[PDB]
Amino acid sequence: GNNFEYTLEASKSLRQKPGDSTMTYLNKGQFYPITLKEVSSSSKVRSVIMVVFAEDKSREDQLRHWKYWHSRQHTAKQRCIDIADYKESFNTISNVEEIAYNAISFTWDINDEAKVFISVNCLSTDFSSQVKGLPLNIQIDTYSYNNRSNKPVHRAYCQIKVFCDKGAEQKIRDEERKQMDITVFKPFIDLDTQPVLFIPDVHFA
Repeated sequence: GNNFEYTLEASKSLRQKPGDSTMTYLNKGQFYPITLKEVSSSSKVRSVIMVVFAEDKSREDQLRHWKYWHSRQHTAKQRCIDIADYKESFNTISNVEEIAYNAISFTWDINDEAKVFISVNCLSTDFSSQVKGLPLNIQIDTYSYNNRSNKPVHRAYCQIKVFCDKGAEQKIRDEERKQMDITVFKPFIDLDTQPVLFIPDVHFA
């Protein structure tokens, strides 16, 4: 069927007032457990895990920003999103492909629960010198095997804020002084909007 659910297992901020949106806090470069599942009342598929700008701009602008981040990295080989090599994960997915520095593709069977371990390696402030920074999401697009449509058949996202040096846990401790285990991905039905993939190129330098 088309009944998918994804989770991210990390610390989630608390809602101060009605209308406040909820953020999931991550440490930079640290692997978090993500689950993907097809829970229908009744077969292989392909999912793409992305880190994308939440703000939703022109493509030129999103490219501009990835370029700033990539230039500030200490290694040209440093990616925006990574996936771990756990046999736990190996046993549930296959055909892993790093299609871009901010995207990772893989296939899985819907009769299983796919288990991956994912890290995000960019701070929200890495896109400008000296501010609140840029909102980030983890997005997941899921395609059928056939892909006759060529579009996702299902899409969802999770708002995140990324920290350095175990700063994630410190921030929720802070929000407790002033005063659950799992974040579920928010689905959406715009299947046309393709997200920008950052593929660093070194031609013509």
